[PDB]
Amino acid sequence: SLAKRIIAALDVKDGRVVKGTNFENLRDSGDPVELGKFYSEIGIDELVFHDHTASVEKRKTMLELVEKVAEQIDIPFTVGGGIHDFETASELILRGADKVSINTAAVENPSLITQIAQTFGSQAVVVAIDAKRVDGEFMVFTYSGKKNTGILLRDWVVEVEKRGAGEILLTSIDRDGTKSGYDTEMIRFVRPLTTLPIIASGGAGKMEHFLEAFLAGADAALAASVFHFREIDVRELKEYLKKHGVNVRL
Repeated sequence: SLAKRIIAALDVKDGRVVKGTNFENLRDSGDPVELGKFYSEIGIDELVFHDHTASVEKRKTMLELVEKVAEQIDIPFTVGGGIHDFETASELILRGADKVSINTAAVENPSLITQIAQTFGSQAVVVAIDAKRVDGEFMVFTYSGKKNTGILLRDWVVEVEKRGAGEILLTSIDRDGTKSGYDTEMIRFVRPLTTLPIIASGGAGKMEHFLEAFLAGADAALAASVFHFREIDVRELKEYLKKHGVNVRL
């Protein structure tokens, strides 16, 4: 079967992991570089950094983060959060990020997808799509889930691939922040609309949820606090998935 990836997402602010971790073994349990290096060592396939830093120091903070990370880890990583134009994306890729995540900026300027892909290849462009049900239809939301765009998920997925995106990071606002499981209905809805890899995001709670997400058609599964507060062990997760027929790297 098709190759699947386990992705750890690290929400960061001022070079600090937001709300820390339970990892006692680390010298600093809130250091995103050490946490990221540890995750790569215990079998995480890729990292996603999402920065929430204040606008004045954001650019410097994200560039310093990226440089420190690229130095310490040998697995691919994505950086995102408030990337609004090409020069911001370019700086981050050149400083060490393999991929950039764009969302609000992509919705408001779809050609930003094409602009980044044109210089760094489609594989450097992750379009994050935050979606939820509104009157029985999947709608795209921008500004950290605050704005209903009125654009159907069906339409945006197709457009995103057309513009030259390499991957879709699909977050279900309906499941994000809960531990009730991935939005497998949403993943199944998106799967036949695109040839791109789909990263399942939002709702991870136990190892079985990852199996369900991969059966739904996801090419990767992303989670944060379940890994950070050690509710799921990464090595146990991969062993479990491999046992039940998922093609994960051990």
